Amino acid sequence: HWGYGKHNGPEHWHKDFPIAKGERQSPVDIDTHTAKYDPSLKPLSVSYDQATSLRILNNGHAFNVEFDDSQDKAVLKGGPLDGTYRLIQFHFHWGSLDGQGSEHTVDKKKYAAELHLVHWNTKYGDFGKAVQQPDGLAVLGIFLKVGSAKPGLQKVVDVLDSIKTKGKSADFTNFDPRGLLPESLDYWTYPGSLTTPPLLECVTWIVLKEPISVSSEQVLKFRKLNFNGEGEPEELMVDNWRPAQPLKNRQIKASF
Ligand SMILES: [Zn+2]
Repeated sequence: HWGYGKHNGPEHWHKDFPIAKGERQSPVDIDTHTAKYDPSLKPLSVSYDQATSLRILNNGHAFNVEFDDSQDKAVLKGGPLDGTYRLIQFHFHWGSLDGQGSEHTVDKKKYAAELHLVHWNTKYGDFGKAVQQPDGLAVLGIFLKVGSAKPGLQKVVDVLDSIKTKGKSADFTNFDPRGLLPESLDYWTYPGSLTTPPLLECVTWIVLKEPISVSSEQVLKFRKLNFNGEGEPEELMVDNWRPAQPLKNRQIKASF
C-alpha cells in the first residue's frame, strides 16, 4: 500500500522496506562540479532497432510501456556496463508543476519529469533474478523539460485516455523508444537502487546530460492520469517522484 501521498509516500517507505535507508539508494543530486570525468568509460551503446513493445499499463504509481525481453531485441551495453542489458519497460516520474517531477537533480535543479528505460543483465536469465544482484539492472534516466513537443512521445500521450485508472492496460505495439532519446549520449553514472519499493540496490544508473524537450500539453496529459482505480475518488497521478537520497560513500562519474 505504498504511494506518494502524505500517509504512504517516501518518508514512510522505510517501515516496509528498511533498505530505504541503505548505502546505495536512488535517486541522488548530481553535483556537476564533483562528478569526475572518467576517460576510461566507453561510449554508451543503445541498440533499440528491433525493440518490440507489447503494452502500456497504469499500475497506480506510473504508466509502464512493456517490451518483449524474450530475446536480445533492444539492448544497452558499453559505458560502465559489463555485458548486455535487455530493455523490459520504461516509465516516467513527473510533477504537479513544471518546476518539479524529476527524481535525479542536477546541481539541485529539478526537471519537469524523468524517463526511466529499465534494462536487466542477461547473465541472470530473467528480470526477477536480476533485481537480486548488485549489477542486475541498468536504468537509463533522461530528463524532460517543457518547451517544444517531442514527436516520438506523442504516440504515448495519445493512448493515456485509455489507461486513466489503476489496473487499466492497452495494447501498445510498434512503439519506437529511439524517439525518446536526446541527440547526445553524454552521461553520468553511479551505483544505486530502484527508486520505488522494493528499493533494491541492483541498479547501475546512467543519467543523460542532455534533457529532451516535451510540450506543456504533453506533460498536462500525464497529469490527467489517476492513481486510483475506476469507480474510486479521483486522485490525480502527479508528484510520483522520490526525492534525492544521501550519496554516502559513492562517486558519480561523467563520460564527458
Ligand atoms: Zn523510475
